[PDB]
Order: sequence, then structure tokens, then C-alpha cells
Amino acid sequence: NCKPPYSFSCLIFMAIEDSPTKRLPVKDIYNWILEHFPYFANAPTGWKNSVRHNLSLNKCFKKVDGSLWCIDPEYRQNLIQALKKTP
Amino acid sequence: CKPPYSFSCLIFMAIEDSPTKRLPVKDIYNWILEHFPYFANAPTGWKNSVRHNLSLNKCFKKVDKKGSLWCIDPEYRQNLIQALKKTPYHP
DNA sequence: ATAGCGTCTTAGCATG
DNA sequence: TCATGCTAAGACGCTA
Ligand SMILES: [Mg+2]
Ligand SMILES: [Mg+2]
Repeated sequence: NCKPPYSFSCLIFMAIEDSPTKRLPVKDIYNWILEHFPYFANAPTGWKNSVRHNLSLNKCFKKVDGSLWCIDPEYRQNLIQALKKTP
Repeated sequence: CKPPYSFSCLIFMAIEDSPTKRLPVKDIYNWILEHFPYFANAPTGWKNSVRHNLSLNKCFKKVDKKGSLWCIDPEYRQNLIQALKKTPYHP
């Protein structure tokens, strides 16, 4: 139960990159976060809301053509480096 | 890249250009978009930096009338003027 | 979606 | 040389 130094942008990024189809709906993004980080079981209930806000307004996440989310090809490398610059 | 005006200068020029010297945050977006077309297709984070500058800077006071109106604190105004006449351009 | 305030990094300058 | 502090600035994120 560590504290993840990554933002919710990097947690969503790693969950989608670990999927077989490189895409996930908002449900499995929750389940991937709880598994690899049991920290969010003791966190306040609003943690699921903050990842939807990031999923919706971040330039790095788009929907494919309960829909499915994926990584945007333009700002993809912005996320790989955002995970190398995390404190 | 970014226009040569700082976010504090962009907010100051938008409020002073209004008849009541008071604006909500949505109207500040509309003034900057029409006077600077770069932000129409810019990354969406620029609106976040606008609201961040309003809450952080002491020279921007919150006033009441759904958000709230924003104005320029009078006792911090001519300090902001001299800072903007000393460095009028900041890319 | 919006509005308020936040975290993080960077930079020049500055003091120990 | 170094560390530490100050100040403004902004890209980007969180919460209600
Ligand atoms: Mg999005
Ligand atoms: Mg203020």
C-alpha cells in the first residue's frame, strides 16, 4: 500500500498500455488501479471521479471510433516522458 | 508558440477593457480568444493557468454578483501597472 | 461539461 | 566551489 508518485494521467496511461487491445473502458481502468495500487481502497470515494475528469479533459486520452478509451497518437510520447519525469 | 503577453497581463487587459471593470472567468476567456486567436486551437491547459493566476495573485480580487466576478484590487493596481510598463512583453 | 485552487518544474537572482 | 532561499512564471492536475 505505497503512495503512487504518479498523477492520474500516468495511472490511466499504464492501465491502457497493459491492455491487450491498447484500449479500456472506464470500468477496467478502475480495476487496474485498485489491483496494482491497493492504496485507493482507503482513499476517499472521490478518486474514481478524478480519473474520469482526467480521462475527459486531457489531450492524451480519446475515445475509439460504456465506450472505450485509448491513447492519443499525437501526445503519446508526452505520457512516456511524463512517467520518466515523475518525482 | 505563446503570445508575448503574460497571463497576468492578459487578465489585466481583459478586465480594464470592460465597462464595469469586473468580469467572470468565462468572459475573460472570450476577451483573450477574440484578441488573441492563438488560444482557439491551443492546448486546453491555458484556461487552467488563467484561473490559477486569478487565485494566486493578490492583485486580482474576488467580488460577488454560476461562478463569481473578478476585479483588480485598487491598492495593488499601480504596482501591477509599473510591473507591466517595466516588462510589457514576456513570452 | 465549469470554476476554484492545487502540484510540480524552471529560471534568474539572491543570501548563507 | 557548494547549498539554500526568493520570486515570478507556467504546463498540467485535482476537487467539488
Ligand atoms: Mg480526453
Ligand atoms: Mg487573487
